[PDB]
Amino acid sequence: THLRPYETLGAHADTMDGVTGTRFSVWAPNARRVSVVGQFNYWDGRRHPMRLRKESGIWELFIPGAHNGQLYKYEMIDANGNLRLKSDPYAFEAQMRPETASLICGLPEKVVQTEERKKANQFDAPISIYEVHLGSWRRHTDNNFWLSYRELADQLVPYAKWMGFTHLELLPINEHPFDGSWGYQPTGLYAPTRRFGTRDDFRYFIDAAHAAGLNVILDWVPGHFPTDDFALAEFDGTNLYEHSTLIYNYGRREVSNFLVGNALYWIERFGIDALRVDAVASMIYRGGRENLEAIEFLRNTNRILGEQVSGAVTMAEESTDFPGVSRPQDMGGLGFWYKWNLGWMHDTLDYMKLDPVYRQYHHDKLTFGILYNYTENFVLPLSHDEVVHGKKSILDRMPGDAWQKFANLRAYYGWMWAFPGKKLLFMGNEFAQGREWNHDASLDWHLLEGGDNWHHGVQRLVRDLNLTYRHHKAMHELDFDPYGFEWLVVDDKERSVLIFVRRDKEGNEIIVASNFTPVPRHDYRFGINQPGKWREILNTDSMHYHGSNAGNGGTVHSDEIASHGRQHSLSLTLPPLATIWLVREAE
Repeated sequence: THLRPYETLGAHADTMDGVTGTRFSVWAPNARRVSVVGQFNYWDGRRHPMRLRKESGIWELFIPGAHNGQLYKYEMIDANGNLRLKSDPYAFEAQMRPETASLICGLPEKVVQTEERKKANQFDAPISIYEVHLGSWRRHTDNNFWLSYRELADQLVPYAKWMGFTHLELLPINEHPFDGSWGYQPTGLYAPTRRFGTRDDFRYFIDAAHAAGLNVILDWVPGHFPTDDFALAEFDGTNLYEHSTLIYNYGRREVSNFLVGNALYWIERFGIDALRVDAVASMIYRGGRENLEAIEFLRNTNRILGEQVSGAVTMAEESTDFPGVSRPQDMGGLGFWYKWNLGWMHDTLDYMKLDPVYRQYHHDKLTFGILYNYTENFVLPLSHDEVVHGKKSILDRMPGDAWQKFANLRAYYGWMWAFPGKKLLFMGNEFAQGREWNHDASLDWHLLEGGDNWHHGVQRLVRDLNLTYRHHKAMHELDFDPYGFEWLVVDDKERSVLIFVRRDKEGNEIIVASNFTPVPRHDYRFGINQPGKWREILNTDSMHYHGSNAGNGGTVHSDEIASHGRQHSLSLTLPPLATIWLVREAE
């Protein structure tokens, strides 16, 4: 039960032979006197003293007439004689602002993983993630109030579903004190933020997401140690959870049990399908420089969180290029199923910013990603971190006038959805919000008001990308197998045209062609592998999406004309600032 401390620690309802109440448990080994304060005790630690246990440093005391709903805390004297109040680190629901108090309640029943939810996480499944920050996706009209978990369930889920995303990724719902930290500075690792309702309201939200066919990825912050409200620092009087700014002591058994246990809690008690660790670099460093303790924690978490609940997966964002981040432990280390391709994002965004005319000298920004795509199982991401603090919105990075800005954006999205790697896109990007993300406001849905505009067209493209991406195995079955990708034209630098093929296990391929200048290319010939009839299945230049509606009109047959070292080629019209996808038509 070291794996599941939360199943015995904290506050749970019991029965001392006909007598019911809730049993408390806290791990403050040193301490020096610890009592249960709360509504039940009229808040008097001088009435319910807990009985220690040196064998496990765990204190405990059963209290009859101590039912759920009752608020409470802990009263103790530091191992150094200091009187203090502590919020149960294993609080499953907490009262943040109001003086900070834990809430008695059970453990959410228990969610069994379905065969379908597991399969959605697999390396050969189409995985398109909609990243959201629950306190700023949408706000109530006049009030400017937060939607609840129930409302979000009624609105965010169906929306994510309709838009074609396979996963919903929530920035930290950990109970945290400041909106502005986005949830990466917690105070309650086991309690869903109260800003949107109850822990049961939240459970409902995940349930709703699954009933809609969506897997939920929860941002997990085992790398951010509580730095607020003296939440975890110098517990029991001494550096209980952290080392002697502040950082966890992953070496300390119980501390690791707390974290590993918390990752098991979310998945089993709430049904979460995946956990994502951020800033793994800051965990593995700051081995000469390597915090070999944390590096060992992650490996174990993934090993355990791989034996205990197979089906769930883990992903991580690692700034440096730590080797094998998403590779087997019995080799590289860490062992995350997936890793965020920050490098790809930096290269492709650096390229889209370029003046179309200068893109011939940085062609390598789009072709490089391929050389190291087989080193990690990547997730191409366009997240919240890239549209804040002056980085701008993705749309604003695009060059040129209106039409050109959107066309660049759409062409980019077209490239992203076809490039090797799963996909992740933060809320607001789908409808090309112009302003940077503001966690303190709604998402500017106003741009999508009255009259079809460019924003509607971009939103229309994202959905089409998602639905086309899924459906065709070629675009998502072999992301991690070199057989799934091959260049048709990797060197047309002077015209900024790049063509490549995607291939599934069956050997069926889909042609991907991108033109990165506003110059339309007609009769553009290139070698192909499977001659016959080819038809566009996606064209970001479509009048739909507000493009100039240029392209190839329903079915172009290849010719036996050598090109690009190949026998047989196509010769197509490559729309300006746009990418198209073609599929072969059986005869």
